[PDB]
Parts: sequence; C-alpha cells; structure tokens
Amino acid sequence: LALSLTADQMVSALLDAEPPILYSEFSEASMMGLLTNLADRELVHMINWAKRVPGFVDLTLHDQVHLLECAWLEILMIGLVWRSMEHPGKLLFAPNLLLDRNQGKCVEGMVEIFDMLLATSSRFRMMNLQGEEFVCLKSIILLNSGVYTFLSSTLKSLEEKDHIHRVLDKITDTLIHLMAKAGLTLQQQHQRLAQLLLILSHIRHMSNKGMEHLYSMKCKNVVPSYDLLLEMLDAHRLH
Amino acid sequence: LALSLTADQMVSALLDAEPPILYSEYDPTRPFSEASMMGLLTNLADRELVHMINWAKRVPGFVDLTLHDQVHLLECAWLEILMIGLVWRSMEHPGKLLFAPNLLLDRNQGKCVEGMVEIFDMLLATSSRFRMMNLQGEEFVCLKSIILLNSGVYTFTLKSLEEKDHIHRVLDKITDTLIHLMAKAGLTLQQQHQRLAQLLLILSHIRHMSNKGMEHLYSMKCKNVVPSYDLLLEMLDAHRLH
Ligand SMILES: O=C(O)c1ccc2c(c1)CCCC(c1ccc(Cl)cc1Cl)=C2c1ccc(O[C@H]2CCN(CCCF)C2)cc1
Ligand SMILES: O=C(O)c1ccc2c(c1)CCCC(c1ccc(Cl)cc1Cl)=C2c1ccc(O[C@H]2CCN(CCCF)C2)cc1
Repeated sequence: LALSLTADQMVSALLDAEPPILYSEFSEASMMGLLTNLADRELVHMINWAKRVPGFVDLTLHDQVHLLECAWLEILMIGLVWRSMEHPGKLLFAPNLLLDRNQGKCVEGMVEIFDMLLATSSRFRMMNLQGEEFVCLKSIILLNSGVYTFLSSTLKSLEEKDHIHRVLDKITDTLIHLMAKAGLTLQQQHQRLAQLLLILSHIRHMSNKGMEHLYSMKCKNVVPSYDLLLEMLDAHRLH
Repeated sequence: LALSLTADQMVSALLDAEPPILYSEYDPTRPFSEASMMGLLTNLADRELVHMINWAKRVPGFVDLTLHDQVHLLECAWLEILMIGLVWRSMEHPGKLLFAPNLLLDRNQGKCVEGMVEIFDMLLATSSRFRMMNLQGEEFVCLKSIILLNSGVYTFTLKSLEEKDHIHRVLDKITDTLIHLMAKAGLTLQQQHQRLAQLLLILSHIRHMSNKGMEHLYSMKCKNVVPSYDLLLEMLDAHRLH
C-alpha cells in the first residue's frame, strides 16, 4: 500500500501524521528537568507519528524499535529547529519555553548544542524550508538513520532493507514533485534536494553531540530503552 | 574559476586530485602480534592526513576560501574523509577493511581494542551498501568533495556569508556533476534523483561513524585525538605574501 501512494498522497499522509505542539511543565537542575520532561512527552507522540509514516508498520517490531532507537534525538531536534525557524536567535522548545544561547550556559555542553541548533534554524530560514519539505525530511531521518546498523544479514533483514529503500525512493520522488510544483527548474530541483539532504548529516552530528553530553551528566535513564520503545510500539488491538 | 568549470572538467579535476594509496609501516618479517593494532591505525591516519590536505587544495573552489575557513572544514571532515576512503578501498573485499594493501582486516581483528568492533561493523555495512549500489569512482570523488565542503559549513560580518555562499555554489556544481554522470550512464530522470538521494543519505551514516570513532578515541586517552588548528594550517603551506 505504501509503495502504491502517489506523491500528493505521500505529502497528505505525512501532513496528517504530524504530532501536536506541546507545552512545557532557570538553574542547571530546573531547565534540564523541563527539557527532559518535554522530550519524554514528545517521544510518546513521536511513536504514534512513526506508525503513520507510510511503510513503517510494514516492518518487524524489532526493526521499528531499532529505527526509533537510532533516530529519536535527530527527530526531536529537526522538530525543534522547524518550530524555531521564524524566531531568529531563539529555540522554541515550546510556545511557553523560548530559550536563547545564554540560557544554554546553565548546563554542561548545552551552549555548543544550542549554537548548532540555532545555525540549523538559520539554514532552514535561508532556504525558506516549506512545511511539506520538513515532513519529508523528518520521515527520511526515521527510515534512514538506523537502516545501516541492522547487521543481522538474515533473509528477513534483506527484505526489510529493500522495503526501507523503496519507501525512501518514494519520499525522494515526493520531494522532487513538491519542488517541481513550486516552479523550480530541473537543475534547481536537484540542487535543492541535495541541499536538504546534506542538512541531515548536520542533524546526525547534533544528535551524537547531544547524546554524548547527556551520558557525561550520568543520570539513570539516558536513552529510551529497547523495552520502553517496544512497550509503546508493541500495541495490542484492544482499543 | 571553479564555478566556471563544466561537469566533465569538475570530474577530471577530482580524479586528478586523488591521493595515493599508502602502506602500513610495520616489519612484515616480525610476529605482528608484537605490533600495536592501534599504533598501526594511528600512524596510517596521520600519514593519510598529509595527503588529504594536498587533495583538499585541488578540490575546485576550496583555495578560494580564507585559510581559517579551510582549516575549519578540514578540522570537521578529516575522519569522515579517511572513512569514506577506507570504505571505497574495501568495496571489492566483502567482510574485510582494506586499511592498506598490506593491512586487510576482518571484524574479529577489531576485538583487540575498546569500541573498535562496533566501528568496524558500521564501516563494513557501508562498504556493503557501496557494493549494492555499484558506486562508481567518479561518484566517490564527488561524495568525498561534498564531505569536505559540507561537514563544517554549519559551524562557521559579510565575509562569512560570502564564504558560506561560495561553499554552497561549489556544492551545487558538484550536485550538477553527479547528475551529469548519472545522465551519461543512461539513468532516467527519476533514477538520477533517486540515486543522488541514496548517495547523499549515506553521508549521514559516515558522519555517525566519524562521531562514534572520535568518541572512542577520546575515551582512550589518545594523544592528539584531533589534528590541531596549527598542524592543519602548517600542512596547508600558506603563500608567503601576507
Ligand atoms: O524538541 C524537543 O522536545 C527537545 C526536548 C529536549 C531536548 C531537545 C529537544 C534537544 C536539544 C536540547 C536537549 C539537551 C539538553 C542538554 C543536553 Cl547536554 C543535551 C540535550 Cl540533547 C534536549 C534533551 C534533554 C534531556 C533529554 O533527556 C531524555 C532523553 C530520553 N529520556 C529518557 C528515556 C525515556 F525514558 C530523557 C533528552 C533531550
Ligand atoms: O583510512 C584510514 O587511513 C584509516 C586509518 C585509521 C582509522 C580509520 C581509517 C577509521 C577506522 C579505524 C580507526 C579507529 C580505530 C579505533 C578507534 Cl577506537 C577509532 C578509530 Cl576512528 C582509525 C583511526 C585510529 C586512530 C586515529 O588516531 C588519531 C589520533 C592522532 N591523529 C590525529 C592528530 C594528528 F593529526 C589520528 C585516527 C583514526
């Protein structure tokens, strides 16, 4: 069904899948508390969003967990950068939690992360990133980030990787369709596609940097565990 | 001059710029159990870095940037560049990493030191992906040039905007070059945009491996984990007219 979707149907499915914008609730302890709680509430909606990305639920639950374990922070960050796009010099964590780089000084390594996120928001603003492009990029992160670390090389894993690459190809077709509809020339379409996909390497960089600093802080729960993600993804049919 | 190059001239300039394949420095008459695997890899990386700076200077548009910006791009991309090179050399050696013609290692050989088997598995999966895609040498040189220009552009006055604009124009030329190569190979327009995306998404995995590699080098208390600004600036061999 996912591979049968047209570019317009892909765009519509992604726009419809969008999670809501949540609200929050400034010492090292206070701001971290608000950020941790916000990340945890957004994670719940991210799992529901992932289930609505065409082709995602066709995967095994172990592969769905793997993709989310790899991409959760990149997904939170691209969302954050998108919400912050029209707020130069600020990160819109929530409508009631708009922070600047100085507010990042409160926690270890947080300013470096804030500066990288603010530069990404600036880049989105410079490119005049559209909402329809944003939902395609966020879906790409979900399907791409973890596809290279399945490693089992089982016949099932080969079938899963082929499926992921076919869905990713449909998303590329969708991105090109959007650019063609916006009146870009073929040359401009290929150049913009590359510009958008290269920002994903910076998003990966920030996610790794963020995770490194989260571990340096040494808390009990750092990453959503396999079991926690499976618990949320491993739904029953009784509702 | 760089922005005036045709797609064919860009391809030729990149192929001509290619650094040499180096050999690992060890006594091949000795047991090698007596060779530090970390020592061999560190020495090889250090040797390759010198040739990487020479190569970077031959990437069209790179030397038009300020020296401070050239150093920043290399500080950001050096490990990703070593890794893409490694994955390319290993492409036709399933299950092995061709560090050098005399240093072909498997995943078990990564069990020697902390976090290396994880890095080896990720690199082997990338080689496998290149093999599946039948990556061409002309595409590889474009991707390696992209890593150099893209990796540090996000972590950079009107000169800075001009510097970023120049980098993005060179990156656009490389995208045009990759599309040209695919069009010449007989791919349809749809296949061209799909393959361009597939190649650029692998760069996110290359960034991931570079970050994981550096994290493990910092965990071991490795001397000079990263090339210093001064070392890179020295290797760039600045003109003497400033
Ligand atoms: O846009 C969002 O909703 C959003 C929310 C929180 C964050 C971010 C985006 C990314 C940038 C800032 C940031 C952070 C701040 C400081 C440092 Cl050094 C590192 C990072 Cl990445 C976090 C964070 C903060 C805490 C955090 O903790 C959670 C990680 C997963 N949770 C535990 C597992 C589930 F039980 C706790 C996750 C992200
Ligand atoms: O394809 C090459 O020539 C090539 C050479 C060495 C490496 C790689 C490719 C990448 C994979 C394996 C690897 C590594 C092995 C183990 C661990 Cl935990 C992490 C990594 Cl990334 C290194 C490495 C090893 C050491 C190393 O040392 C640095 C410390 C001193 N140097 C930088 C400062 C002077 F410039 C280099 C750099 C890369």
